[PDB]
Amino acid sequence: ATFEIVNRCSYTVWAAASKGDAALDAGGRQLNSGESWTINVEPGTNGGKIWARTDCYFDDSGSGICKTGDCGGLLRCKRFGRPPTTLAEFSLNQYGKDYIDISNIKGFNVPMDFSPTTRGCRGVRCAADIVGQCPAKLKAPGGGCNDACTVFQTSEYCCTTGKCGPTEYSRFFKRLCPDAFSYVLDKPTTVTCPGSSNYRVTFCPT
Repeated sequence: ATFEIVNRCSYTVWAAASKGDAALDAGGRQLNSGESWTINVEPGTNGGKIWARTDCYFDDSGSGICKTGDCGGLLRCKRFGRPPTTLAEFSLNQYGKDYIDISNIKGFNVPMDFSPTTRGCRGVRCAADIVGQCPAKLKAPGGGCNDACTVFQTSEYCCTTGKCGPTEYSRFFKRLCPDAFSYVLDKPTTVTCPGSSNYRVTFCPT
């Protein structure tokens, strides 16, 4: 499948794409304001994620640090990024269907639209100013709004027992972005698309 990743933000972001144990395509790239990056994702990929990283510094070897979404200090991510990270999530060619969603389960750093470029399904978006409205205890110094599991590490926020309910903190994310996952057992906002669709991820869509 083809993913076009577009940075419509006024600031530079460093895009990342991984399935947890391996990079997707090159795994990461700098995107200046307005730049687009097209990647190819193998059919059948399960558990892929795309996210943005902010305020990164890398040397010529591709090693460095980012203030949000850092993936072990690499430009080309092999692993998932450190919260807070707005997440575009996808599983492709799962019994004939693609499944896509946006998640705030690992916090929020950059607004995002995740839409198909082929026919047969709708897109999803979380573009509210979650960082500006972020509750005081969830504000990340480096930027962004952490999820409550990352901050407090309780069984209820992290849903460790498989049983958990919504919380004051999850409800904040859900109020501003109803179409993104706000906690592990949230009512699914997953979108079902035809198998082998193509997609565009836009940062700062508005």
